[PDB]
Amino acid sequence: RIPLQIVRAETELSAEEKAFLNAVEKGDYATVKQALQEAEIYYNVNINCMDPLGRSALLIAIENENLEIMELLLNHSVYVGDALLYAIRKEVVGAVELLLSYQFSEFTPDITPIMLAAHTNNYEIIKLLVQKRVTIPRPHQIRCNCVECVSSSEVDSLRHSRSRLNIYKALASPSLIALSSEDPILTAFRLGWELKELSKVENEFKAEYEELSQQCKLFAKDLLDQARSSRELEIILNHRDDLAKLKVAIKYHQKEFVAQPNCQQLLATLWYDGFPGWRRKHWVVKLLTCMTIGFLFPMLSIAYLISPRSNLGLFIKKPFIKFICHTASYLTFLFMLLLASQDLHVQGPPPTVVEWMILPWVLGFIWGEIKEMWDGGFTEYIHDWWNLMDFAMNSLYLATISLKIVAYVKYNGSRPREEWEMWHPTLIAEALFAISNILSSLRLISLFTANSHLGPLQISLGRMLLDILKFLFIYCLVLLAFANGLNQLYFYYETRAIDEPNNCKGIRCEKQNNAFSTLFETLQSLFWSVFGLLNLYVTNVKARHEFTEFVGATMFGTYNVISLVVLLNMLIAMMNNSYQLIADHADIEWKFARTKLWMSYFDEGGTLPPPFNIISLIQNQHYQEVIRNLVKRYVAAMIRNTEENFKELKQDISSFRYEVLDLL
Amino acid sequence: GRMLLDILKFLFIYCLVLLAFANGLNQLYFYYETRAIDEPNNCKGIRCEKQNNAFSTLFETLQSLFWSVFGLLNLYVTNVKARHEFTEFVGATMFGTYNVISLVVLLNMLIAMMNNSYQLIADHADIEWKFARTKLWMSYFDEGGTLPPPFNI
Amino acid sequence: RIPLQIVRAETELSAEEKAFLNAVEKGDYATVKQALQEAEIYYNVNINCMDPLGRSALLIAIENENLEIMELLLNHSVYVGDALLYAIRKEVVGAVELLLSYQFSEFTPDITPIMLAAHTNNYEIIKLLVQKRVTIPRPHQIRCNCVECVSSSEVDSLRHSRSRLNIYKALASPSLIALSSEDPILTAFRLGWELKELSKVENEFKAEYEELSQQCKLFAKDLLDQARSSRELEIILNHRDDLAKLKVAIKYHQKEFVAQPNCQQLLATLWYDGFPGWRRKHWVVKLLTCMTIGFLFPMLSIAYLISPRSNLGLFIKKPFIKFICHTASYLTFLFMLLLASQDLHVQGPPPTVVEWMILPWVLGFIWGEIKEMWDGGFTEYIHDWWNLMDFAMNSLYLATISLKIVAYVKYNGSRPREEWEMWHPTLIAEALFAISNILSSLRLISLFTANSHLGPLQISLGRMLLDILKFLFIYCLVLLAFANGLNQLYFYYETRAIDEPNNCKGIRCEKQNNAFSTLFETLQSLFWSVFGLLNLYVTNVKARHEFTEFVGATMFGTYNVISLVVLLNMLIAMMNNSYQLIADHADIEWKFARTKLWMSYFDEGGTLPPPFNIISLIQNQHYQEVIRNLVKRYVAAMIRNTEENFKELKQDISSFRYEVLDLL
Amino acid sequence: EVIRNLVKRYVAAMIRNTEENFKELKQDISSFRYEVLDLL
Amino acid sequence: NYEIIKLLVQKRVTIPRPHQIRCNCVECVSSSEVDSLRHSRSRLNIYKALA
Ligand SMILES: CC(C)CCC[C@@H](C)[C@H]1CC[C@H]2[C@@H]3CC=C4C[C@@H](OC(=O)CCC(=O)O)CC[C@]4(C)[C@H]3CC[C@]12C
Ligand SMILES: CC(C)CCC[C@@H](C)[C@H]1CC[C@H]2[C@@H]3CC=C4C[C@@H](OC(=O)CCC(=O)O)CC[C@]4(C)[C@H]3CC[C@]12C
Ligand SMILES: [Ca+2]
Ligand SMILES: [Ca+2]
Ligand SMILES: [Zn+2]
Ligand SMILES: [Zn+2]
Ligand SMILES: [Zn+2]
Repeated sequence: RIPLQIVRAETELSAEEKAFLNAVEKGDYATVKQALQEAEIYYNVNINCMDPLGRSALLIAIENENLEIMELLLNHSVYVGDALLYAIRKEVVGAVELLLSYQFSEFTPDITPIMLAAHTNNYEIIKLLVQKRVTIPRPHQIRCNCVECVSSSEVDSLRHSRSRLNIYKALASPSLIALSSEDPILTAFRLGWELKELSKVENEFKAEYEELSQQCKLFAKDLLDQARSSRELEIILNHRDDLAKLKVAIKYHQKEFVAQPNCQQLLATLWYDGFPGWRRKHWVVKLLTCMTIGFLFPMLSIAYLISPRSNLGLFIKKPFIKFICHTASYLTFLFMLLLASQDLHVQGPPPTVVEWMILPWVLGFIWGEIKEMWDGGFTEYIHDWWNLMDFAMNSLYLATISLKIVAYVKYNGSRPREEWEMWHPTLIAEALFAISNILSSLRLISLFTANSHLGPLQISLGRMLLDILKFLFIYCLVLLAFANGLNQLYFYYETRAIDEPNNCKGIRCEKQNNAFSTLFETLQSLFWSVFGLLNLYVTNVKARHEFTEFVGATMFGTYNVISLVVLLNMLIAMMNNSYQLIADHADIEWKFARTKLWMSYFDEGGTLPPPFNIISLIQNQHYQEVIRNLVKRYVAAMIRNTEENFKELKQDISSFRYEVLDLL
Repeated sequence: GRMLLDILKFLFIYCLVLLAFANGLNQLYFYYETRAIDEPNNCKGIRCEKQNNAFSTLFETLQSLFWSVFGLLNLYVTNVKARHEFTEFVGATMFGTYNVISLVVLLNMLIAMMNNSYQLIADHADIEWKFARTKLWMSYFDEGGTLPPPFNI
Repeated sequence: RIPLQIVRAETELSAEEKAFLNAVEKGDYATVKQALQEAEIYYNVNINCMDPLGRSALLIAIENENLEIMELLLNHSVYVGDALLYAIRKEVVGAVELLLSYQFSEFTPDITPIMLAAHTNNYEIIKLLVQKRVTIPRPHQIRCNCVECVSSSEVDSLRHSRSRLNIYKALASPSLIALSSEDPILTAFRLGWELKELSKVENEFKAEYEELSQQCKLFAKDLLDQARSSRELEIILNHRDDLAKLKVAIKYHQKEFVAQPNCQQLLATLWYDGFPGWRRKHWVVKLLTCMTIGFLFPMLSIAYLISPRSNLGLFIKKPFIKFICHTASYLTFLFMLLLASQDLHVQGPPPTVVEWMILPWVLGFIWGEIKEMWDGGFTEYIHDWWNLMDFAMNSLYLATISLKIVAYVKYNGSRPREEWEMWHPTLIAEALFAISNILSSLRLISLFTANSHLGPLQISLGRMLLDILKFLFIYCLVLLAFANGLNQLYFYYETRAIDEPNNCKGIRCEKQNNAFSTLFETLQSLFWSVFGLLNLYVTNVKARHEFTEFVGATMFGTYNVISLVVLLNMLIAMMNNSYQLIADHADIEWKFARTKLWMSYFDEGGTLPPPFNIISLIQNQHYQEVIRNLVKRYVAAMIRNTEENFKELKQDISSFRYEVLDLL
Repeated sequence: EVIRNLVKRYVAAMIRNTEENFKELKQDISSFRYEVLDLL
Repeated sequence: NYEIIKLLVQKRVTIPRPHQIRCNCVECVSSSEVDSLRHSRSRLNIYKALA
């Protein structure tokens, strides 16, 4: 038998106090008034007594939305501490008004009335409290190192984090941004960015800051949604303190704001500047138009070079035409790259016709990269993540040019390639040019963003490359482990190349041999074993060491089971899970990426593709009027868009019953 | 670590099927076992350049069927010097049945098992990692074991 | 401009009729009574007038749960047709009572009050209507061919199917089975089975019959759940009209009823007859006990053979001990099968020691199979789906024995195997024995049901084999297509075996050749190409027919892309989808299969494993009392377990308001 | 005729098939309370 | 809402006809160039009403 008692005892109520609290709960005004008037004279009932749940008479009256009993208790001067917080959390406007006109707590000490109202996101109570001059303390820098911040963190790191989270919950309230904010959209953008940075910094409190940032982004998107005309939309997007605010939204990674259907419609209308009816056209018509504009890109470039002010000179400045011209230029460059591989004994030969036509494109690519670096800046250049591949391409092309020049000025004779040096400059130049061709042909992935059916796919692939990068670390660890083991076991039986059947040593011979004789060769053997191109007889030695052969073959089999069976299916499961997490947001991400791609063609700089590139207070008032209209519409829409309801209904019915019984 | 349990569950059935087919192929092929001297390079087994005697013994049959999962077992091992075409076809069809059961059925089945088991850990992955990392942190809170090897001796 | 009018016009109401209907809707009793009394004299208002929604005054009064206005309208003799159906569908007991005491329709003509009450599954109204002698028409046979059924189907196949579905919805009601049913559990079982058969037969109306059968199964499971003691449970399971009703539930595939935790507890208590505390034991203790009982299975079998009445004679009759003994016997059989492969030039040799010890096991297996066929019957034998593998094993073993006998009595000399005939009886016997060994070793899959961690897995694999069978048809179609094509292209260049390097022809040689020379060899080449064991040089001919070689290689590549890339990943997706559909029900399916496995060991027949096998009205009254208790408990539990509620609240408030205003 | 029957049946079936409800209930209760207090 | 829709259809009320999906009249292009947000919103509202 387990005895049950009250381990943490409290002060029980008397019979009269319990009767008074029950009368307050039932809403009987007459009995409560009589009890108060009698407590004034006899002092037999404590009006500030709690209940077994901790609520007092005032808290019970607030929870039941009984304004009459609330006012009756307030007129008798009951304890009122923290009652405003309970009235605000209950989201009852009349109670808040009555408390503005005049121990254990469910609210933390740092909670203030305005902060709690912002937490509740109730426009009425927030506006009530903002009518009075109320103020939220300013949060310090995300990485602030002042004496006050470190002192508060060392004294109490739980109180400090809780206070910061409460302040950022108050500031991130959509109703508190609709009011008391000069620019709600820019405030929402900055607040979302700062909350994302705090989520990055605060690891434990990450989900809350993430959801607050997402709430701010959704607030900005809904504010943009309330626009009802193109004039208002272009006033919003072009406000600067064109498309300045849209560029700011792109800077703060506001994907929901950018992917707005109206914003995307405006961007598409700007994108097809020359063609007014591109939206309603057949597939064959669009294909023929694109092919015709692409085949005429040198004519358009030359017309822009000669006279920019003409029917053909400024025709390339249109964003879609500019994109088509750049794509056609890159396609011709890749076609010449394909032609390049179509005497070969010359040591350091002069460049051929195809290479002489390739050189202008390489120079134009390098000049365009350095011009983008000089104009846009450094951070914008490194934020692209495609300028890395462009830098690799340009560096490899420059190395190819340098090695070609060196081999031309250091060699004159025509010696057959069979007796050339392994590190001959021509060979290194050819290898670097082949790698550069691979990279240049792979550079066409960035054009999948301009397509409707190839954009979300590319976004999904970019997002799934992160799971592959995560799996690559563990795969490489296992690979290094097994390579070290097999090398340690097999390096004793290394044989010279002359002893091999065809003077060939390694796994790239017809008969593979010395697969695990060195660390590098062991790494390559275990890499090629993933694809099955490593034969099983490589785990063999000429000596009759059957135990060593079996141990090596079993190491090989263990590596096969770990990589091909465990790691590969594990990576498949990882990618399968990661893809479903992008299925929903694929369209918004693609629209943001395509918006960036479109905005990249809106500038006057870089108009000519290679190789032709080497040859005012009314605004603020209009924006404020539009913002006022948007705020009104958004407040109305959000207003238009449990047991407490039934409890309020029961309280009303009981109060009406008691007053009818008293009247009759 | 949580997906290794599904692999351990699949390993039992895979090993049962492997033992079954190994016993069958051994029972069928152990009559045609040839000495190592008769082999082209005095090498007997599946680790030679020309694989031979792949199903001549239970151990060698197990290893041949293990390596057949990764495709490193050539098809001409299901051959005999005699003109027993029926026996050769029956052995090759046992081999093909084992291939279909393991590579096609069992492997995709294991993939589906791991795919289902991963989604069941997606939600609780953070809490499990935080518990494991808490244990790792508490392991370094003690005075014992302060000096790493070889300074501890 | 699109003009909008009333294409299907109706008869509009007058002002007085609309006012009367509005007074009925608002619940004002006085105005409605005055309107009725005035319509009696002046005949100015039609009391049977509809509304723009088709409802009359009586229907409006029923929908608002206004019993006073309902009775007032009934006393004035308003039209009452089909009002009982609306009162039943509304699930208002008082309205049904008032209508029992006394045009367009929302109910089909075949709907009757008792049928609609059964559809609503309302115990109160169903009992009300069953108090009166009410009757549901009997549905005919699922495959009935009488004149009435075919006549009704040919005259109106929509009315007939609807009537059948309504009748089966009425009969499958849990409340209508709680009442008016001698045995609710057996009725639920039979009804679920018949609804499943109808779902199989009625393809268009499949989901409805499936959900009705599932509802009946859940009703039976919940009736079993209401048991509160082991006595009641064993009374239910052992009722026969032991474990007779449990065997009936197993026969009707009642997986939810079988997998009941209490039923499974009783079955486990019966399963561990000898061990009372097997539930609370360590892993090592259970393992040692199982190993000890398995190593002593011949002693237990011999003790049962000599004296069944002893501490060891009847110790094997315990179900768990019997299962352990049979498993140990099969394990020893497989161990001897493994020993079997451990002079060989004898044509038709006599059996060795291992085969002489194997023969008793084979004879015992055959005798056990034929004894199961003779005892259980034919349908039960073919329902197992494992007796197919047992039949294959026994047929192959019998063929092995026959071929061994023939080779022994037809050959005496010792000729080396190299010069033996291709179809020598010894070779066929050895091949059949190897196939039999494969099948016998694969027979251990059926023992995974007895394990907790291996049972649901085996169920999932059995359920995923159906998707593989579905994919096999399309794979074989594509395989046959490409095999026919490659054969048609390549059969001209077939070369003799002597012309081959080692007198070897086919793909099983060291150098593969003639891979697509015949239909059979083409099928095998394309089969082995799935696993990559078919080399690429087989798509080559000695002649310089480069076009033919390229066309054949491209057929091969197309087949590779279709099978390995498309079909294989498609099958992976199929199995991945099919597995999640079994994840939820895996435990119940495993528990049903394990219950069947346990019940298989409850019989006296087949006690000895191979090779030792070849050497009363109180019951119904108790069951009825238990069933009455269960029905009461289930009705109470189901009773314990939208805009119409708010509409009823508003109607009550408005009626009270009007009556208060009239009184004052 | 068949289409008219179908339209009637569909309208009836669709008719047969939040805070504003509670607000309407509270409004009705408050109005009844005020009118009772005024009458008494 | 069937009741209110029928109420308003009792009076002769009329919804403007949407033009062709690929219409190229002067009115459509003028409305699209003047305000492409108001035009799309009006078309969507008309097609929500008709559907
Ligand atoms: C696929 C194999 C045969 C290699 C072919 C290389 C190129 C000829 C392909 C590869 C990627 C293709 C590009 C993928 C994406 C687009 C976007 C597309 O733009 C649109 O979708 C129209 C809508 C718009 O951009 O306004 C223009 C064609 C283009 C450049 C494609 C042109 C043809 C490209 C360059
Ligand atoms: C896995 C490789 C090495 C082949 C081994 C073959 C056998 C030695 C294995 C294969 C399947 C195993 C069986 C799988 C299932 C079970 C159920 C198990 O029963 C239980 O789970 C205890 C609970 C109960 O049955 O009451 C008894 C062991 C047994 C027969 C196992 C015994 C060992 C078996 C026969
Ligand atoms: Ca760039
Ligand atoms: Ca059987
Ligand atoms: Zn600070
Ligand atoms: Zn009939
Ligand atoms: Zn128009």
